Amino acid sequence: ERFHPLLGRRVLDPAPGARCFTGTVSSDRPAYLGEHWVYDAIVVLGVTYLEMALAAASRLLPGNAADTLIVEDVTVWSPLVLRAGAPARLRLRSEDERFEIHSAEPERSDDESAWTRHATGRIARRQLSPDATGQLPRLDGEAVELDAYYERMRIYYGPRLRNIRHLERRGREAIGHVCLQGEEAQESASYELHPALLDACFQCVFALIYAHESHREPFVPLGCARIELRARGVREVRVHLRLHPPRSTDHNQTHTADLRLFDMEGRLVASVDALQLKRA
Ligand SMILES: [Mg+2]
Repeated sequence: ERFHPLLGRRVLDPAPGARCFTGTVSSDRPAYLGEHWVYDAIVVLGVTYLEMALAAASRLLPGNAADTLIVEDVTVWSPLVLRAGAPARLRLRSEDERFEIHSAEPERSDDESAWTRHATGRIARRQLSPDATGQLPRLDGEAVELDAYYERMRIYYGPRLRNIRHLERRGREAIGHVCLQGEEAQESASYELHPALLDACFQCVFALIYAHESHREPFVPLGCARIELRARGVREVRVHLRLHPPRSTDHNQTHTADLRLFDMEGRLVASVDALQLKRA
């Protein structure tokens, strides 16, 4: 059995054909779980659930080390609110490649009713495609002022989650350069795709949006059509993103974006199709 900071370990499931993982987390461990806030409450980032699903795809589905890991048709349901230092049990159950993720207070977790649903979707695994993928395009865009973005966003994100080092935009497209630091970079090979690194890619989308719209009632990921992970344990990527055309030119309740992550050398690391954003 392969250790994972969020999934935990396999445990018996009550359903005959289901496979289950449970682990304990807290705002202190993984530490990035204590560094995203909404209205003075510690709120677990939705990228947490995407990493758990990829980690389950790796461990539930046999294959080659270089296989592509896939999560599809993902919906994020309730937020997970942590109280500082108080442990939460996290659970991923899967049957016939469908998964669901729940959390519970550890002392109450014997009752299925104590478990709150956070994410659902499908997992899969495919051999690495030999097809040419494409490269990071030369956008020759306008630099986005990241110091202004970070000052705006400091109410939601602490120091471990300020990992965008450069961002340039042209229309609704942008290229970001994101890099883990400190402990997160140290631990990046424990993850399929470190949540702090994928959050940084998503914040590149936010930074594009917040160059035009208000950052109050901020956009929150609600799901995505597909994520494909082609290399595991990465620490630094350049990300190409594209926002779909918005309903409004002034202020939107929703946005949709596609993203491609490339390693520093230029190979495609991950794809995200139709990330759905909605204002909280
Ligand atoms: Mg989130």
